[PDB]
Amino acid sequence: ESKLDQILSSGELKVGTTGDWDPMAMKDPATNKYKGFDIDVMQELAKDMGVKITFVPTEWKTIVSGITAGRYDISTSVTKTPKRAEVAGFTDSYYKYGTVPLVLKKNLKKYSTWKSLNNKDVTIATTLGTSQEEKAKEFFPLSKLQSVESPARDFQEVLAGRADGNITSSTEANKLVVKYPQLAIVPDGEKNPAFLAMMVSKNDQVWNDYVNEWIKSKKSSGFFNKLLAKYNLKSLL
Repeated sequence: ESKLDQILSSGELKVGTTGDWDPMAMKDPATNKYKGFDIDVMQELAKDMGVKITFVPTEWKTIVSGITAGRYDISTSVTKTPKRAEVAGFTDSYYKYGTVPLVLKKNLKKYSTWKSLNNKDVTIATTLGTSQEEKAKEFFPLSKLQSVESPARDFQEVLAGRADGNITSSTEANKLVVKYPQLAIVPDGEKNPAFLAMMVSKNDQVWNDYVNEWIKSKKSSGFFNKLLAKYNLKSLL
């Protein structure tokens, strides 16, 4: 009666997801169906296990507690953090991201490094009161901050010329440079590397191990490379 055996014996995998993250897990507002990277991962897992999926909705503020309370067997992707790992189990990670700077292309050679952006002659846009803004103060302590109030977005300041650069996740940046092809990522590496993984209960260790082995097998078979590419996701190495 391991959680693994429970899933297998009942024919049912319960998956917690927020359904609000393009392209990882999106609930289509019309069809009610889920789609996205994580959904594909889960549908592959369930297929391989011979079980059906029950999607359990959750929100960002509650997705951790839903694991800990046993509302679902596994979550879709979330950032692995130490404080979460105190209360929830994580699978192996299959996507790595970090924080990167965006500038206008016209300014890419001028602002080719993190150091170039930490200067009293540089303006960094941020969103007031966010953790991202605290990070900007850490990375660019000499720079002027153009701190805009939500829901104004940092990157719009850069597009407008009211700031020289902003910072965001590589994930979001990779979307942004497609949507706004006047933007570029500063090619000087990523800060604060972080990992996406699935949560499982800390009490469901065999299930954790099962999923870890499955992920390793899917890495080797090229399944995750396929999916990454399908969603234009560029995992850091």
